[PDB]
Parts: sequence; structure tokens; C-alpha cells
Amino acid sequence: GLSDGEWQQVLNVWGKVEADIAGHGQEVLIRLFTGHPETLEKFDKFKHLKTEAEMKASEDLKKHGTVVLTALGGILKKKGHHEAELKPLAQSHATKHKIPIKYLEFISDAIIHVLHSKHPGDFGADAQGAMTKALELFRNDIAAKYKELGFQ
Ligand code: HEM
Repeated sequence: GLSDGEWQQVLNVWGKVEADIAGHGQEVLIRLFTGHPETLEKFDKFKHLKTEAEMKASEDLKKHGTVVLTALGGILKKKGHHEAELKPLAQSHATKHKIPIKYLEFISDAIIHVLHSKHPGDFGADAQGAMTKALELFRNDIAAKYKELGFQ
């Protein structure tokens, strides 16, 4: 449950991401994969990436980063009214990709890390609070769908 002012902060922060969705998406995934190498194993199409240099050079990783952040941005712009947008992602990530909710926590924190890394001094405490709450809401609603599906 975010206030109007918190959603305003979220969407203000998101404008930073939308200016360079592929660069943000790439860095989010690289942060996820390098911080939590087990997550790489969930991607048949990225498990060949042995080094961060290879990850950085991967155009397909940037492409997927764009897909991920485009989806997330579409969800965030719903300001919590995202059941229709979230449902297929929860279902695909539980049933097809088999992504534990822990990895969604990892990527949520990776987003925060990337925002500070790319916008140092420009991702204020209020913005971090609002973005964190929005990612918690996202993760929590996914978690509810995971529970429905019995997925761990
Ligand atoms: C912000 C959180 C995430 C968003 C918005 C997101 C979004 C997406 C989207 C839109 C797709 C393609 C459509 C689909 O298959 O449903 C996808 C595919 C996929 N996602 Fe995610 N995802 C997120 C987090 C994760 C995490 C944390 C993992 C694993 C650690 C993961 C693993 C995968 C895999 C393996 C695929 C299939 C990739 C392929 O083979 O093309 N996702 N994701």
C-alpha cells in the first residue's frame, strides 16, 4: 500500500530508468547474476556467460533486461492495480521458469543497488523508500500467487 506521494516518487525514479531502459536492465541483470550466481542457472540462454565481461558484451542480456524492466515499468505504472499484468508473470515465473521468491528479492535489491550506482546522490532517501515499497508490493503480490500455486 503506497500513498499517492509514494507512487509519485516511484514514477519519478522510473523516469530515470526509462531514459536508458536497456542500460538499467543490463546492469540489473548483471548485478543479479554476479551477486547471486545461482540465478544465472535459471537462464538456459545466459548460463554460458562465465565472466562479467561476457555478460556486459551480451546483446541478448541487454535485450532481456529491456524485456524485464519494460514489464516491471508497466506494472509500476498501474500504481498497485496490476493484477492483470502481474498474474502471467507470477504464473510463468512459478510454473515455467521455477523462480523462487528469494530471487525476486535479489532482483529487487539489485534494482536499488543499480539506481544508486547509476544515479549516485540522485536517488534520495524518500525515493529509495518509495521504490522499495513498490518492489515489496510487487514481490508480495507475486508471493500470494506463488502460495496459491504451492510453489516454493
Ligand atoms: C522484476 C522482476 C522480474 C520481471 C518483471 C520479469 C519479467 C520477465 C518477463 C516479462 C519474461 C518473459 C515473459 C515470461 O516468460 O513471462 C521473463 C522471462 C524469464 N524470467 Fe523473469 N522477470 C523478473 C525476475 C526474474 C528473476 C529474478 C529470474 C531468475 C533469477 C527470472 C527468470 C526468468 C527466466 C529464466 C525467463 C525466461 C527467459 C528466456 O529463456 O527467454 N525472472 N521475465
